[PDB]
Amino acid sequence: GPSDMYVHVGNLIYRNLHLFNSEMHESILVSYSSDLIIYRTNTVGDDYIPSCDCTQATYYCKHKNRYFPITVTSHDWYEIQESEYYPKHIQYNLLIGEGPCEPGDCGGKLLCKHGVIGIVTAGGDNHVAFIDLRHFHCA
Amino acid sequence: GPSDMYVHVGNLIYRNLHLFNSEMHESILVSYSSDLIIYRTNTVGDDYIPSCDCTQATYYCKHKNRYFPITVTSHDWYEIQESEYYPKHIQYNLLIGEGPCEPGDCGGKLLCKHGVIGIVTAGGDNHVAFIDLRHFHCA
Ligand SMILES: *CC(=O)[C@@H](CCSC)NC(=O)[C@@H](C)NC(=O)[C@@H](NC(=O)OCc1ccccc1)C(C)C
Ligand SMILES: *CC(=O)[C@H](CCSC)NC(=O)[C@H](C)NC(=O)[C@H](NC(=O)OCc1ccccc1)C(C)C
Ligand SMILES: [Zn+2]
Ligand SMILES: [Zn+2]
Repeated sequence: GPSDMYVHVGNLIYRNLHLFNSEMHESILVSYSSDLIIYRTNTVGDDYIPSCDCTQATYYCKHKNRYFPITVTSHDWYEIQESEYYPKHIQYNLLIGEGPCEPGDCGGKLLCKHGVIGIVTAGGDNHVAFIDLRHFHCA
Repeated sequence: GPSDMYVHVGNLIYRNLHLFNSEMHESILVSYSSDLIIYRTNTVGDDYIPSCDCTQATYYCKHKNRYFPITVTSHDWYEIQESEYYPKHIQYNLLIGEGPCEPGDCGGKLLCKHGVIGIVTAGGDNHVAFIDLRHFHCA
């Protein structure tokens, strides 16, 4: 679902870490260095995470309730500074292009021609960052 | 190294969660149910985790400072008892075979013919449990 702030492939859920409030489960994986939690759920999704290397993409902006086309660049690591909630740490496997960003936009799906490749994790003045989900998925 | 109590593949290191949870928020992956944690490091490792099948293997026992041949049984889960920390919990993605094990033996590598497939996580009456690192890796 285009407006869904999470990624759902099969029985798996890919979701921002701080967007988690729910129950502890056996299948829960957590990447503190990527603000990502992965777990299994009872329902099934139609999302698909490709094993590609695309950069010509598009993503969902929540506070505008619309999709922006975007060209992104892959970063091995990047200094993600400190906001009120969490400190200035290092986040691995990021995607970055220019685009609008405002609080409450995390989970916004980023897609290429093959499927969902990431979700909004942070942004700044006219630049937005995504978790590269391709790294946390098997071909 | 054969006596190294950790798996070190590429820029990633694999350790027991219940022993290295101090720097947890800086880790790149965590599985609370399987007692696994993964950190990044500058150095590059020689270790190799295969995507295979083997049940006939060998593992490093620190308190005897030598290797034991061992035949392991893949459990999807099993519940360990209570020591002087972490009361009787359940653990998932395990390998278990016959072999000596006393406190301080974890990280002891479990190798097959192809490479490393686990580290010691639990030990009891002539039985030692490993984490199935193959369940946490991509071919
Ligand atoms: C879900 C939520 O509320 C968002 C808010 C998005 S609005 C920006 N979560 C966040 O963690 C926000 C507060 N994070 C940040 O603003 C980053 N800022 C940042 O450096 O990103 C800009 C950037 C541009 C290009 C490459 C990398 C980053 C801070 C945590 C530093
Ligand atoms: C993994 C380690 O080496 C450390 C030593 C810490 S020393 C302060 N871990 C443990 O001691 C670990 C948490 N406890 C156990 O492994 C043992 N668990 C148990 O009773 O089950 C034994 C067993 C289970 C399944 C298969 C085979 C054996 C006890 C609690 C010491
Ligand atoms: Zn693609
Ligand atoms: Zn093998």
